[PDB]
Amino acid sequence: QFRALLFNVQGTLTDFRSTLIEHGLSILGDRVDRELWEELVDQWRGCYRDELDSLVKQEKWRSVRAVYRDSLINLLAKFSDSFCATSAEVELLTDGWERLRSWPDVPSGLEQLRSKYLVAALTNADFSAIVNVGRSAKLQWDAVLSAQLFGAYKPHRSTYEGAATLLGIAPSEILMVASHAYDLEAAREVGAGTAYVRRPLEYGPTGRTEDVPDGRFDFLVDSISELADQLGCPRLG
Amino acid sequence: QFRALLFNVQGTLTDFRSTLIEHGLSILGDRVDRELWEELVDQWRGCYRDELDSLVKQEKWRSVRAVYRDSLINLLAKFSDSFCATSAEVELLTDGWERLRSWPDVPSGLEQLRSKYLVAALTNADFSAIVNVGRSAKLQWDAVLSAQLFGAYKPHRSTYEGAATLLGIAPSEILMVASHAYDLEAAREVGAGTAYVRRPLEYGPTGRTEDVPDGRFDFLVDSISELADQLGCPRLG
Repeated sequence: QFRALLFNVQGTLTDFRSTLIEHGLSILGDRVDRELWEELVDQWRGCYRDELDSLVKQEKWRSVRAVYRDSLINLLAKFSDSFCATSAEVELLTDGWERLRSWPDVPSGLEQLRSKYLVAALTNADFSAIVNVGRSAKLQWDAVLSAQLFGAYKPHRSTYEGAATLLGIAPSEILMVASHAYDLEAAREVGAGTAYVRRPLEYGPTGRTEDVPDGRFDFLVDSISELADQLGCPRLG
Repeated sequence: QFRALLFNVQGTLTDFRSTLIEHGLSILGDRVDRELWEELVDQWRGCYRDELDSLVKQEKWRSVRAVYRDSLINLLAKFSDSFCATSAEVELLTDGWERLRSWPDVPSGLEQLRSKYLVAALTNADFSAIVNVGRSAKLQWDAVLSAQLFGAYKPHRSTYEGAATLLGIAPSEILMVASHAYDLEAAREVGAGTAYVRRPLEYGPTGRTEDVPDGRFDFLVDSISELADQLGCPRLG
């Protein structure tokens, strides 16, 4: 049925929240309490989503590192009574989004899939960021694709179409994998299969995750290894 | 000194001549003698180089699969008194360029390099072809880049520049690796370091390879593992 799996990376494969919480506390030290920094990180992810939503509607693209940097500067101003950061620290903090750690199932899940399928990233992050995340999150791909290559963010149909034509594969032979329904719904409109990965801690222990019923998408799993099993991939030794 | 190594793939890392000789003999069987098919393969590689040279001068890009297909059709006509192929076999034969095998040093050499450096392909082959070659040649990369992404073939400066800006790395911190001097000279003009890999069998046992003296490029090696040693990469177990 499928020749390749195409992955949403941030959140789907990476625990960005834990990464940015620990990264920020490492840089800022005793000047901020953990509970306060956690709140900023949650608003930071929200600002990122709000900006990409706005740029998608305007059919525009800009550097996602810049999106993260600009939203951090705005949030630092909002939190300025509580703590401060230097310009140098703004850059170091923004780097956290290029140091994401993976969920524990992900490296072995990707390896298991590759016995039968090509695996590729299709991320909204800049190309340089996802290459760096491959090292921090221990991701090995057949190909790395970024919104930067297409001048458009997911869910714009040109991202999925361009991924298909670059890979030389029909959309019906691509399985889109994500912990976000918006991405799967958009891939399905281009012709791709859909696999939803539940990430109940993506927004934290007291966080808010989507509710996806069985049957909405082609697969509904709790880990990448489970998806590999359901696709008939033999287990690793 | 360097953050990433950027690789010429066909020839530099892959024995395309042996691949296409055995691939063609597998498809065509007893209808062609090995010595005759070898001659076609050598002319086929030459036709590919002649066409890319022509397209570079015209500042044009087209599918490299189409370049290989069109040149094969021309050569089949030239050799038509000796043997024939069907349209279906033209496609199967053209597929050989996406099934290239690596030189024996290459998979472990790339793995050794990755302890210290990002490694990426920068190939003139289409994106889909180099993804397929990663499986046949056992190549694992941090990123895959193709002339198709830039609408221009190497040696056009926009390929090296675009690779640098996509990776987020200064050209002076990129080491270009190739068994072809034209590619290294062009990368050097953009600011990259240069590593020449001798491949004395690239054009066959009685084949013609360049003569490169010590000092022309930053490194001059006989294998990727040797390059890794010279870059201070610890050996594999």
